[PDB]
Amino acid sequence: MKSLQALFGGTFDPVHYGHLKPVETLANLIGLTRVTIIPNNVPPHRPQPEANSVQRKHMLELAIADKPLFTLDERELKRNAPSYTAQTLKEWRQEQGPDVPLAFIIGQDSLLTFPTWYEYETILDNAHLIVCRRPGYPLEMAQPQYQQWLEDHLTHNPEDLHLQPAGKIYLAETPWFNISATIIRERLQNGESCEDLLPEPVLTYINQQGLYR
Amino acid sequence: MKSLQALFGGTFDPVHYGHLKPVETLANLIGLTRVTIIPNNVPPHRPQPEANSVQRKHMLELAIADKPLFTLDERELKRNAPSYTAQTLKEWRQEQGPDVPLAFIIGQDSLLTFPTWYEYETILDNAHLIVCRRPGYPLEMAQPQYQQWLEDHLTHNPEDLHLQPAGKIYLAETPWFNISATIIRERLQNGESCEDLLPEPVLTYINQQGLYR
Amino acid sequence: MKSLQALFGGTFDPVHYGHLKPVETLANLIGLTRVTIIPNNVPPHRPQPEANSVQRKHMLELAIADKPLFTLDERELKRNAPSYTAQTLKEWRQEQGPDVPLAFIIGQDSLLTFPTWYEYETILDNAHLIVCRRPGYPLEMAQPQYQQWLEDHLTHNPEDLHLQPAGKIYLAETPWFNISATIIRERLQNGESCEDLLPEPVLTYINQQGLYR
Ligand SMILES: NC(=O)c1ccc[n+]([C@@H]2O[C@H](COP(=O)([O-])OP(=O)(O)OC[C@H]3O[C@@H](n4cnc5c(N)ncnc54)[C@H](O)[C@@H]3O)[C@@H](O)[C@H]2O)c1
Ligand SMILES: NC(=O)c1ccc[n+]([C@@H]2O[C@H](COP(=O)([O-])OP(=O)(O)OC[C@H]3O[C@@H](n4cnc5c(N)ncnc54)[C@H](O)[C@@H]3O)[C@@H](O)[C@H]2O)c1
Ligand SMILES: NC(=O)c1ccc[n+]([C@@H]2O[C@H](COP(=O)([O-])OP(=O)(O)OC[C@H]3O[C@@H](n4cnc5c(N)ncnc54)[C@H](O)[C@@H]3O)[C@@H](O)[C@H]2O)c1
Repeated sequence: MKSLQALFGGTFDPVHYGHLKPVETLANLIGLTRVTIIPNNVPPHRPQPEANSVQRKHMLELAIADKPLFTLDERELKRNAPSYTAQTLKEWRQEQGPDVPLAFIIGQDSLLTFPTWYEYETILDNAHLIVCRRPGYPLEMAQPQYQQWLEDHLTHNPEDLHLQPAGKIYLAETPWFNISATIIRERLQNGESCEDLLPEPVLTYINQQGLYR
Repeated sequence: MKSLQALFGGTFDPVHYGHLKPVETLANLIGLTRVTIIPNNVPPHRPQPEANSVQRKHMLELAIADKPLFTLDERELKRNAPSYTAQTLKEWRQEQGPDVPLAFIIGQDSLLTFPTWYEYETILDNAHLIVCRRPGYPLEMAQPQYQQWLEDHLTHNPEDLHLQPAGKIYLAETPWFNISATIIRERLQNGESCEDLLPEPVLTYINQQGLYR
Repeated sequence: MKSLQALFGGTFDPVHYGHLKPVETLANLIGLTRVTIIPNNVPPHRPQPEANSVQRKHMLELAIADKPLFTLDERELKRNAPSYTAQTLKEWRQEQGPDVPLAFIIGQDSLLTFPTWYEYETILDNAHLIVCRRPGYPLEMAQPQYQQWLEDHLTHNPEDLHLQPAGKIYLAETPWFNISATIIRERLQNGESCEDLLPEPVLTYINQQGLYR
């Protein structure tokens, strides 16, 4: 078993503390020396992002400039066809080999929607799922069958993440943040301060570019 | 519910690691993007501080120059008259509004003396109380009537701090530090090293100013 | 009880993230303002290091240059006679006084071998033992008698480390890392990347010196 690697996907419109901080602590809780962020272009499961692809990428770079834990993989931004996490993870698995523990990080709100993802069942064959807590979201799946799926792959010992290359779901004890890209976009539109919600470099870039206005 | 905001009050004569480190970790444990420190100007529950308001402010700015989590609120500092936490928190609630979760952070030794504070019962109407562990101090209130008050407001699920505006007392699992401003002043008096107890820039300022000797 | 101090010993051939990250997080979990790394030369319990004394020391200074938590103690590299942790801790105890809690940090793999150390029984008379988790290792001593010794000194309350000068063994809940110096040396020799396994500065020095590869 090689060193546990982690990937974190998202649209990040814009990237903010609710995306970053839970993950940074995750690295100290379970042991990650590197987290690859995988931004996407126009995900099917959601409306068009306000900031375009180039701007969202730049904001991510600005945000991790002084945080070596993070790096970017632009495969989904450059992909000509739409991307699917099941596909990106299949690829990562082939590239890294069968002995590299691999984990895909999501927030509690995305775990609730996981069973609706493209070929979701294949994801656990290629990687682990590490879920970060989000305040106020239900902890159990909406439907009984998907709750069973969850319990079927659930582990309470994060050590398991380092001992197998994939297959486990772990609900990490990460910090809570009542922060969303939506609230930030609206605060900016309303002329309310976002100073304590996302990196200064990102905020500054947002204002320089006139984004979300 | 907006983002949980935290306040950290004290005299800081001088600010040292026992003040800062528990709060820095607290931010990563429960989710704080900003902690506003509120230094007072000669409080009623203790004698005059040796360093004056200008010096303690300076030492705090030196201690947090590198720590973006922190910012200062000099409302009690620049005020010559006596200040009371209950009044400060009442003002904070009025200013921030009813939907902002607000927490006032204190150490275990301060929790034990909490029932003697000016109109202490109004504090939980305006904010939550986050208590940082301190080695050696009792965990239970001296008098049963106050242990009951503690028990009636306690929560073991820090997520509560993010879902209600105020009212809970949470005993956080923060790092322990056998450090106090008194030990620091006394060691300086005996010409014993205080390296490892507070920031070097703070110690430098102290010697430059001739403070505590 | 004065402030709890910690010592971290090892060969570090080379120092990597598996050595540092568990310890850095340890400082935030239990409360440590400083950890003194004690590198050794050619200890008898293991073969001769590939990298030499000055090289391993230089790699340590490079790795901690920007991590103020750490400092180096060169006594075991400068000592003429062979070094023994029991002796180094006896000296520390003598130098620090009887009221400083002292802790020596090791990984689970070393704890398993602890009963074979030179005068191992005297170590707990002089300091506490703090153990960092390591994935895949047995949690219990191989022989019942040493497991007895383990259980007899074991505490599940880390506050104990700050209230007594020595005597307890605490198994800290630190991050896991599938990293070893042996795998690094192999990889470098086979020309494979070691980018996410140890500090960039240390990798650079390794290349400059022609080490391992
Ligand atoms: N292949 C598919 O069918 C499919 C369907 C849906 C989503 N996805 C993937 O899931 C990933 C996340 O998509 P998204 O739309 O949620 O991205 P997003 O940009 O909204 O959020 C990024 C991540 O941060 C988490 N997060 C956001 N705010 C948080 C907060 N305040 N606290 C804690 N965590 C928080 C989200 O749950 C998500 O995992 C992407 O990689 C996306 O491609 C794939
Ligand atoms: N309004 C009132 O009647 C009243 C009465 C007492 C205190 N207070 C307020 O309570 C706050 C704390 O005052 P103080 O005199 O104790 O301030 P202080 O400067 O001594 O300490 C600041 C904070 O650090 C905590 N702390 C100190 N050393 C610590 C350590 N080693 N580990 C963990 N925590 C540690 C203290 O308990 C306190 O909450 C101030 O805002 C003060 O005004 C108000
Ligand atoms: N005095 C004696 O008789 C005696 C006998 C054996 C060892 N020792 C001492 O024990 C200390 C450790 O020696 P070593 O040979 O194991 O040093 P090392 O350089 O191999 O490792 C340094 C420390 O890091 C820990 N570690 C390494 N990889 C880790 C990982 N991936 N995750 C978590 N922890 C990890 C090790 O267990 C050890 O405590 C040294 O101070 C050595 O002198 C003393």
